[PDB]
Amino acid sequence: KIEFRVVNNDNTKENMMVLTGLKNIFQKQLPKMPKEYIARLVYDRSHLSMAVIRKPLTVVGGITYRPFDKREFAEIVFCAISSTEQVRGYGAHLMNHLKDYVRNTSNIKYFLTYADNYAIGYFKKQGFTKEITLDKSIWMGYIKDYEGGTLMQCSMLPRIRYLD
Repeated sequence: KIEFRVVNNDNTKENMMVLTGLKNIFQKQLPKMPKEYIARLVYDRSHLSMAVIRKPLTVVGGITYRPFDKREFAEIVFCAISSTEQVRGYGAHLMNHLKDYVRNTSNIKYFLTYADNYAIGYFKKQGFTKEITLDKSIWMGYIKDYEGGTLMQCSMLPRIRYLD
């Protein structure tokens, strides 16, 4: 009943529908952030989004991230589970699925995020740490921190699946 789907703005209606439902969750959960800024990032084609979907197409949460495949890391820009979908497990399963996805479809081995105060606890639970060990030369300039959050890092294992 619950699907974890990766989408991005490739000009298709179904993808836009998911991106929009996700954007609305982020906008509601991060009200102090400029809503148009959130929209721009989610709809940016370079940004991918893993959405938690309940059939038919009900977005219950998700993560919008910016992968830098060549540098082996991705910035987790937005993360949230709908406040009306407080069923235990969604947040953890969403992160678990994203880790499995990037490890099997890319050369991404690290996650970096400027966590908002209220997300720090969740991220720690997902194995992220405030102790940044990824050299600044790798990510500096590639990720921004306009909200003054807390940089956190997750270091994952090397790529699994590879065909093309």
